Amino acid sequence: GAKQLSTARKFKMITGKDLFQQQKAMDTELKKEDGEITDLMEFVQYGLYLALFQDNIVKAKSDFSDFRSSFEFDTDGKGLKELVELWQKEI
Amino acid sequence: QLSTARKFKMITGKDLFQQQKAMDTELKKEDGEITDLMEFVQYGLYLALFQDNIVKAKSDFSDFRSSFEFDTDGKGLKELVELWQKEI
Amino acid sequence: GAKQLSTARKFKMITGKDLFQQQKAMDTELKKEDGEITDLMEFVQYGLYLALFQDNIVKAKSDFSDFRSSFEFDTDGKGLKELVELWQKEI
Repeated sequence: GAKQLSTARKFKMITGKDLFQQQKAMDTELKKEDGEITDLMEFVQYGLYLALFQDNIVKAKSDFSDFRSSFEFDTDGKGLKELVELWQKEI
Repeated sequence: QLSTARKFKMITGKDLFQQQKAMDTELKKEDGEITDLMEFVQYGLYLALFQDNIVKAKSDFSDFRSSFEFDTDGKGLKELVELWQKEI
Repeated sequence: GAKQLSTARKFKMITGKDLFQQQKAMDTELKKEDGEITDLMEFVQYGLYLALFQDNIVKAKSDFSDFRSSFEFDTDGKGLKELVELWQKEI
């Protein structure tokens, strides 16, 4: 009954990009020339973290956008592996 | 703050994650340029983890790129790579 | 500086059993006979959960104690896999 937003939906709301397209991206960023996997990985890492753990999307958007200029972030000690595997319980 | 892999790109102008895929595909090799690759990572990673002044890191790394001489306070690649991996 | 009890220490204070010897137990119980792998896995699961998340040893001890008579427990959605990984990040 928990009628709610999916964690993919929040990710898009927050970051403006589709979560399901991202791992495909991270893959094709890894086979590359002058790729930027670093920025893609941290993008997905922080967006996901926010989609999973920040209930306030309004703030989460603003906070993400900050990181887009500063490139600084924190995810409570949660890496991608860990965050992604959390998100996968919904799939 | 800035992730250590951000610092690595800032210091070395190359993407840390790419650079180990590079190391694998040089291990199989023809004229394995694996030594330059290993030490490029080893030193950049070391600076990225332990030198908080980027202005100095860049130029220390830069010097290394012309001289191939470097130091990482006895810390080999493997140690450094393992430290970095904690944040992953 | 973070002068604290390790989670393996907490695990012993809580369950009376040595965390390290426990996964060796889980291997060898797995091969079996009348292998009591289920109770072993839940012992570690809940024990590790309490070690990583309950600060109050007195209350963890007794929460676990009740688990030993009822086998009822909760680790907040966290399976063993997930719980052991968390702990492995402190080795």
